[PDB]
Amino acid sequence: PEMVRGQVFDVGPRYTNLSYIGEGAYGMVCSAYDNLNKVRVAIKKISPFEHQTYCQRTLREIKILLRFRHENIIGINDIIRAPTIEQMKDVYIVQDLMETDLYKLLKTQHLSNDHICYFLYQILRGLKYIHSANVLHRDLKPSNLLLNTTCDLKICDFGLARVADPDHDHTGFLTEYVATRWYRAPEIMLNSKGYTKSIDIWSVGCILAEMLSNRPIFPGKHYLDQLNHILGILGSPSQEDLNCIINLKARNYLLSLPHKNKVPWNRLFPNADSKALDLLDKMLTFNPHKRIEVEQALAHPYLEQYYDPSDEPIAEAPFKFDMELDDLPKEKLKELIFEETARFQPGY
Ligand SMILES: C[C@H]1CC[C@@H](F)C(=O)[C@@H](O)[C@@H](O)C/C=C/c2cc(O)cc(O)c2C(=O)O1
Repeated sequence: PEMVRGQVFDVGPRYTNLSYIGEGAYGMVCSAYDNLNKVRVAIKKISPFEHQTYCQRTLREIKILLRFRHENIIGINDIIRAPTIEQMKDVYIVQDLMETDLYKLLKTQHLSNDHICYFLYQILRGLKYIHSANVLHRDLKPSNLLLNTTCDLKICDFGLARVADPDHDHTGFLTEYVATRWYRAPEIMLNSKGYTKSIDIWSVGCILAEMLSNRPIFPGKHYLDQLNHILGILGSPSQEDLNCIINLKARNYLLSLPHKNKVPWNRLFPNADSKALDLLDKMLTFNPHKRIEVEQALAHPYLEQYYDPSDEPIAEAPFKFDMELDDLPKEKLKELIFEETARFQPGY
């Protein structure tokens, strides 16, 4: 097998001339030349089989992406693994080769307002499809947004996704970890399991703010610090919004804080389009029930140059229940991953 940085990366003979380009959750990402389709591609190595949770994250993403088909979601072109379960140690997922990700791009490039508008439109267009399938991405952040050389945007990594479950979303204070910290909605720390669509809208609002300034808007230094940063800009929640938090530990924490004023968006972003800041405000709304939904966001005046509901498709076959995976031992999960990837074997 071909090797990359002292690691097996066993994708040949179809895929050759490998280059390291980054990291996934359970292995490295490489570019490679596809000798059949005569184009370079991206390949993610996955090694999940020693751990139940890794197999869960792997199976969930494969099931989602094999059903999804959307221009702003990067799909699965091929899956490489051994012909038998005994011989299968790793799995490789082949996908379109993009130019960069938005995290890298924001490190060194200032975005024009036209780019911010186009990027945000494409994020929301893909999110509309995801949510229409009754699915939550639950880890939207710049490093999971890929861009090609003409600034087409695709959403990547569905390993943390779940089927939406708004009727079972309530939980206690300081118990939930959903998403990457800086993009985590305030209710995660207060009373939410992250089972409703508004969790994704908060993350998109954080990404919009980061596109406006090239810095994260809520850069918590650790778990507990995150809510300090959110409240420092949004200010103290209203009485109405506090009354929506029935959990006493969460509500009394907020009541124990000194008054904090709202920081006006146009003082934080003096160069920004005023329509962009209006939409930002609606996405970064404290109360998740008052927070703008994805189809409302697409119809906001900031996006008027792009908005076209007939060209913003929804899913043909939504997922009805979460795939029943927990307590399933890793052996049954390996068997399910094997079966789910069988369609790509030479043969079939
Ligand atoms: C194989 C998929 C994985 C998608 C992604 F969600 C991750 O795994 C994250 O860790 C990313 O931050 C890694 C970056 C990947 C990447 C970078 C490019 O410059 C061009 C590309 O085509 C890809 C790509 O396809 O990545």
